[PDB]
Amino acid sequence: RTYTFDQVEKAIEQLYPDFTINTIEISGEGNDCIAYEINRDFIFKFPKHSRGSTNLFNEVNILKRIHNKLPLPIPEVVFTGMPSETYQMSFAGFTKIKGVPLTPLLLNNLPKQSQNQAAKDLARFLSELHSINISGFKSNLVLDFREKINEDNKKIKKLLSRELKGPQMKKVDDFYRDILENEIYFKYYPCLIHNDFSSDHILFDTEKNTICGIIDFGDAAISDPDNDFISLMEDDEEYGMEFVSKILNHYKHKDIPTVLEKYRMKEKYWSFEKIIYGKEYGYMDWYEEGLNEIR
Repeated sequence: RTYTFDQVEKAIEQLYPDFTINTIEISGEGNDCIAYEINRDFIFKFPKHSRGSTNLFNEVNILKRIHNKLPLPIPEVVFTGMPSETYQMSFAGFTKIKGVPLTPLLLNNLPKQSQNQAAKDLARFLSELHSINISGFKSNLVLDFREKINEDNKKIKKLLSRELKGPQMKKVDDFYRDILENEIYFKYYPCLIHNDFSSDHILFDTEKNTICGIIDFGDAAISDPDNDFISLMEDDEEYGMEFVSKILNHYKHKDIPTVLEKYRMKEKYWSFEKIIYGKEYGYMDWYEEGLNEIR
């Protein structure tokens, strides 16, 4: 809705004048981009704001670098936009991967053997992704988790200055101090990770009952490989502990209690993310719910 169909076709036509568009529909809308399915062959993503453009730029760079390196299909970059005064990447066009998200509901209705195969495939995908040589990547890809925590810490202090009573704010102070005193969160061997690895981005072929793709690499970065497991593990929104445990074991993870400890911290931490990105991403539905559960 940030764009009309006419605007979308016009933008594409400027850079690809010999590309005939026969059909165009809206396939999805996230926080960052609107997705258009073109000719039932391509997914074109258009940024809704500067930040979404940065995300799209990153996805293009990452997908090109890991093309043909992974055991599951991933999108291939076919079309790229240009810088505008607004954005660094006005659009990008990827090959469409057919399939539906492996929702927790879909997963749990599968025969047990198909669930086991899904766990094995996800584990193999992650093992291979996390083993990709990262020497050629630029430094800005490496996440500085401690700096991210330090920065969030200030923003939470200001935002909640007049929202939290004394004892409430003290427990917030305790939480951040405890996190920053615990090296388990920062002392890890970084690798390339998906960084948004969850059911909505795992595509499934209900005819063969197997995973047929991984999509949406806009958050990909060099970071803690355990993050790709904790993003799967929420018992409400995502897969269960039992299913993720199958993945961890097929992956041959040697320190599952560390993963769980990171999981528990991240789950507490999500409330603060909603405060900070409720007021930064101007989304007011986020701010309140985070603030509520801090209370």
